[PDB]
Amino acid sequence: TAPKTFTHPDTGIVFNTWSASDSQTKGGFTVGMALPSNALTTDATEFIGYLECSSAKNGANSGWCGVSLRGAMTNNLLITAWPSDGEVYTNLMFATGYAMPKNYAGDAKITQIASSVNATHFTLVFRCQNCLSWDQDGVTGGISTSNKGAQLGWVQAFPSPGNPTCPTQITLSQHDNGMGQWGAAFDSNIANPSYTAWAAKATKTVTGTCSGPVTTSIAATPVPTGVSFDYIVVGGGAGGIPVADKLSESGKSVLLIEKGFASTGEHGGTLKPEWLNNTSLTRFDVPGLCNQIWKDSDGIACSDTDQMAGCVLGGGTAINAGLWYKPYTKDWDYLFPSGWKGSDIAGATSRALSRIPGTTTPSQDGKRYLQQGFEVLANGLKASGWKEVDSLKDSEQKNRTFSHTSYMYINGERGGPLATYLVSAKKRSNFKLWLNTAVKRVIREGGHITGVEVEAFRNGGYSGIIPVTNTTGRVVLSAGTFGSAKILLRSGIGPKDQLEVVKASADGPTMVSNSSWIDLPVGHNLVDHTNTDTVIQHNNVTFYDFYKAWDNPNTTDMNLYLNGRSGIFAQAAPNIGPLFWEEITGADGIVRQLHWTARVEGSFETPDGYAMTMSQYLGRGATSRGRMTLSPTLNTVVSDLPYLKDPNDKAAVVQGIVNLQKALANVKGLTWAYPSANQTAADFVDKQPVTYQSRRSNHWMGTNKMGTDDGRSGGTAVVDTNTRVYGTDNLYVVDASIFPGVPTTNPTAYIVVAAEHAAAKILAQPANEAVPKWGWCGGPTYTGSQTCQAPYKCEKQNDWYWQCV
Ligand SMILES: Cc1cc2nc3c(=O)[nH]c(=O)nc-3n(C[C@H](O)[C@H](O)[C@H](O)COP(=O)(O)OP(=O)(O)OC[C@H]3O[C@@H](n4cnc5c(N)ncnc54)[C@H](O)[C@@H]3O)c2cc1C
Ligand code: HEM
Ligand SMILES: *[C@@H]1O[C@H](CO)[C@@H](O)[C@H](O)[C@H]1NC(C)=O
Ligand SMILES: *[C@@H]1O[C@H](CO)[C@@H](O)[C@H](O)[C@H]1NC(C)=O
Ligand SMILES: *[C@@H]1O[C@H](CO)[C@@H](O)[C@H](O)[C@H]1NC(C)=O
Ligand SMILES: *[C@@H]1O[C@H](CO)[C@@H](O)[C@H](O)[C@H]1NC(C)=O
Ligand SMILES: *[C@@H]1O[C@H](CO)[C@@H](O)[C@H](O)[C@H]1NC(C)=O
Ligand SMILES: *[C@@H]1O[C@H](CO)[C@@H](O)[C@H](O)[C@H]1NC(C)=O
Ligand SMILES: *[C@@H]1O[C@H](CO)[C@@H](O)[C@H](O)[C@H]1NC(C)=O
Ligand SMILES: *[C@H]1O[C@H](CO)[C@@H](O)[C@H](O)[C@@H]1O
Ligand SMILES: *[C@H]1O[C@H](CO)[C@@H](O)[C@H](O)[C@@H]1O
Ligand SMILES: [Mg+2]
Ligand SMILES: [Mg+2]
Ligand SMILES: [Mg+2]
Ligand SMILES: [Pt+2]
Ligand SMILES: [Pt+2]
Ligand SMILES: [Pt+2]
Ligand SMILES: [Pt+2]
Ligand SMILES: [Pt+2]
Ligand SMILES: [Pt+2]
Ligand SMILES: [Pt+2]
Ligand SMILES: [Pt+2]
Ligand SMILES: [Pt+2]
Ligand SMILES: [Pt+2]
Ligand SMILES: [Pt+2]
Ligand SMILES: [Pt+2]
Repeated sequence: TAPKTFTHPDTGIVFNTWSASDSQTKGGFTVGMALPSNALTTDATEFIGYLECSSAKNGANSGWCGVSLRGAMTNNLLITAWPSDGEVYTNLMFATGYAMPKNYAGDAKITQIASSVNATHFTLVFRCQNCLSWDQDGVTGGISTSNKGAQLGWVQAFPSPGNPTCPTQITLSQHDNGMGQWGAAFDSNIANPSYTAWAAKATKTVTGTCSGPVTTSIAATPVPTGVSFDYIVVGGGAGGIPVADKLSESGKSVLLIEKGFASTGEHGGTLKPEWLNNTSLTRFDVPGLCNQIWKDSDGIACSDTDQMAGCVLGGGTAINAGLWYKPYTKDWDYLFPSGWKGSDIAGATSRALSRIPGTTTPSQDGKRYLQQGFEVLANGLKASGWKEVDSLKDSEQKNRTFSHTSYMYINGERGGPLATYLVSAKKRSNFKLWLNTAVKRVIREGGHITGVEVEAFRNGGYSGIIPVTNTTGRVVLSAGTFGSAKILLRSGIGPKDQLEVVKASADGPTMVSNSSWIDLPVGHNLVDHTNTDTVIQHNNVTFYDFYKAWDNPNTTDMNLYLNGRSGIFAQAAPNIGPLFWEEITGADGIVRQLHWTARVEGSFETPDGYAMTMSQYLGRGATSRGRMTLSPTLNTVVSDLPYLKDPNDKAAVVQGIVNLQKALANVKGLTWAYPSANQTAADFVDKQPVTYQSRRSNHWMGTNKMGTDDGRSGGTAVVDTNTRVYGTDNLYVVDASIFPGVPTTNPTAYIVVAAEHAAAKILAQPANEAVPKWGWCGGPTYTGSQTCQAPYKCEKQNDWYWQCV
């Protein structure tokens, strides 16, 4: 009621002010008025206002202020204020009821003088012309300044307005932070001779912009207090899912964090073509729909990499063709160290094949479809003396061999880890699943990981830090070849220059200190199958589209799938003809594996129908390696290609094609589109560019290589034979990134088998125990526990020695 006098320090203007108490609102609220010289006698039509308002939390630019001029919200002119960008915006509103007020169409105008914004308050000094009398529709109101005083209402809110930069279009909910009104009465200072000079300082103006609605926000859930896990696995995928289940059989608490959203039907996925609406099936569930990922991939695939990777539950297993194979045991013999050889891995290979047996006849009616294309090549090959084997039992015949396509499917829908391992895991109470949640890095005190930092990627997901239960807790990185290498780098584990790139980013202030960095060759030894395409034609080739089966599917086949789980839709797009294999000895005395897959599709210039493309995959035995690195904002890039470096790698690719022509030489009516018949094989291979767009197989591997040679000693291995990161207590990597090289076939089978094997070694490892005072807690050769008994701290003594002190 009684006015406080307040002189503005900046502009020099004297206000009458009225404030609210600390109970009425928090952060505080103050109004002020400045009137003309004659104002205490005759009614003034204008005034100079002052607003000091509050931002409590949401606290940078947020909240809004209001004033009602005869004080009730209704049938009076409202003035509404709020910060955005660091400026202050206002709007003149008029409310009839106690719903959201409209814009005031009338002669009232606000022009600014001075403004302030900071973490506590936002200030405004403005000038209101023609604001003391109003009309809207049929409503007359006003206040007489000679009374002497006025009724004033006020409000304050916690959230900032929607469309906060476009005043005409703003969106509000009811005022949170407080409300009330005064009996405010005037005195000496509200009428000043200096007034008309004060109102010429109204020159200032603010720039609004409309631009439409906003998609940016991502509201998140903060991480539960007093919760921890025995194992935390990062990412659902070929490695992630199977390892999380097998850990969860132990009874220990397991959490699985995944950046993606729900993928298949069973797990709550919604993405479908318009003709799957009336079922629970989803585009990831139908095999014949699997190639649409090359047409519309948005939000399905990772934005932080220059390559194709699924960010969805099941990762690669959700977007791939589903090809499944009993692993060739020689691949383990050649690639892996001891404990991972063919004989050690035999146990876990049967366990994986029991949960996911795979099938050569995905259709549940019992036989195959559009096999005429398959037939041409199949018979043409045994004519040159090749041998049909079943790729699901004697896996040992990879030389001059073909087989029927073999999938991971179960009941004619996409099979694999999502349909088996992740179901039997969800049934358990210890198991928990978090989606739409990105892991930024692991948190660690020295070589011991305490917990992991998460950031909500999409809405459902979580922000903040989850701990592992202490001293025993373990983290497993399953986030894929590029994803896992990235997490390590951001965790201060990797080559120096890459860590510097991280330190120089927006991650840097919060990043681990470099006193604790671990030098490992993360990102080195990048490797991929080397893919090369050839094209043939025959009149026997039956083409099926599959791309417009999205929109306008064949009705006999749609009804055949939906009703019976049969028809062409139960096998992979595109229709995948025979798989065949050849091993080749080079002049360097290495045997390089070839893996051919044939699908009935057109390639570079050869139109679809009559056409079969034959993709050669250069596998195990290839010597060439690349490297992965980080962009300045921490995108993963392939800066060194692993394709056709060694001249003997290229020799084998060329050989393969020659041998294939000789073996298809006697077949009726067989064209060769590529290489065209005027062209030699070597000439063709050489015209193919060696570039990841031309030659990549999407089988990326090896960026944290497993080996017995510690990286910190100038060896090549990031993780040891138990899949644990050198220099660490609790930190493991289970996924394609540990493979020292590519296997014969498509890697998903090899990865799940490998996840089975690792979860057994991990579990077999003795519990971790804190190091006593004076004990050895670290340095470049140290393999033991990295954490001290409390209060004691790990401290560095030499350049080579850390002890608990
Ligand atoms: C286009 C394509 C086609 C393929 N076709 C075949 C095929 O026909 N046959 C075959 O056998 N294999 C195929 N694969 C290859 C095979 O799927 C991959 O090698 C396999 O998926 C590797 O599994 P992974 O667990 O190592 O990584 P992924 O399977 O990619 O799983 C990684 C998971 O971790 C999650 N993640 C990543 N970053 C984070 C983060 N920081 N925080 C939390 N979670 C994160 C990802 O979202 C993803 O879900 C294909 C792959 C692709 C990309
Ligand atoms: C959509 C946003 C808004 C909603 C839902 C809203 C709703 C309300 C409701 C329901 C009441 C009191 C209930 C009652 O009297 O029974 C109220 C009171 C009030 N409102 Fe509004 N309001 C909104 C925006 C504003 C604006 C823009 C102003 C003025 C700047 C404002 C100023 C007031 C004041 C001063 C009071 C207390 C005095 C009174 O009862 O009139 N509100 N608000
Ligand atoms: C923010 O501004 C308000 C008034 O405009 C002032 O009271 C407060 O001290 C300022 N905050 C800081 C941190 O200076
Ligand atoms: C399928 O569902 C989507 C989801 O809203 C809808 O947009 C589409 O029209 C539906 N198609 C039908 C019912 O044929
Ligand atoms: C082409 O198809 C016909 C029947 O459709 C078959 O008799 C013939 O053997 C096929 N050609 C080859 C090369 O298999
Ligand atoms: C693969 O088969 C070819 C042809 O029979 C033969 O020349 C080659 O030595 C074989 N390689 C191996 C490793 O058996
Ligand atoms: C660690 O960082 C500081 C600057 O942040 C730098 O001066 C120091 O040399 C770094 N340590 C090493 C070993 O380079
Ligand atoms: C749809 O597929 C069936 C085979 O199941 C075929 O007989 C029919 O002709 C196809 N329809 C069209 C329009 O091609
Ligand atoms: C587990 O945590 C507490 C507090 O964080 C610590 O004092 C205790 O020593 C830790 N466990 C062991 C075995 O030291
Ligand atoms: C985290 O918080 C969100 C709200 O933004 C919830 O919708 C979600 O269920 C999760 O618990
Ligand atoms: C973290 O805060 C939660 C609030 O949900 C409590 O339940 C818990 O005891 C801890 O203080
Ligand atoms: Mg309130
Ligand atoms: Mg494939
Ligand atoms: Mg770049
Ligand atoms: Pt006076
Ligand atoms: Pt505007
Ligand atoms: Pt929980
Ligand atoms: Pt869609
Ligand atoms: Pt060998
Ligand atoms: Pt469930
Ligand atoms: Pt913590
Ligand atoms: Pt149906
Ligand atoms: Pt080379
Ligand atoms: Pt591609
Ligand atoms: Pt074991
Ligand atoms: Pt070290």
